[PDB]
Amino acid sequence: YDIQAWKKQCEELLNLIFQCEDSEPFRQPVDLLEYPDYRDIIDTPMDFATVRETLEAGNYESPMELCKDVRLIFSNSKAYTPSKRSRIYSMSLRLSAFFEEHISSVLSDYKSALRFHKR
Ligand SMILES: CCN(CC)c1cc(C)nc2ncnn12
Repeated sequence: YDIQAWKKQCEELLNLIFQCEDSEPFRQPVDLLEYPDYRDIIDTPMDFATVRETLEAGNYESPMELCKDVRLIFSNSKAYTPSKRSRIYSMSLRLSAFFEEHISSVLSDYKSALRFHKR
């Protein structure tokens, strides 16, 4: 019932994601000169370095907020892809499956800890 445990669990998951070759296109903000129209399509850019820095700054209050930002990385990739068969979009689908598989227990444990605190 540790209410704070999610933070280190998210740091460890981000470390695994950074080790994944599939995270390469998502480690830093999208290159705006390589894709000059990016901001015409994407309203809120997001990347894993921004997520890690927000976490390390103490600017996430819960793992749900971190999860919303990570999911935004994947929805931005889906929105920008010209095809569902593209290389970068295909990498995002595998990385999303990996992330969802590992974040599920982090969210469940945090929500359970909060419920115990208010029992
Ligand atoms: C600029 C956005 N990026 C990288 C996240 C791209 C680029 C290309 C070429 N294909 C893509 N398919 C999905 N996202 N995507």
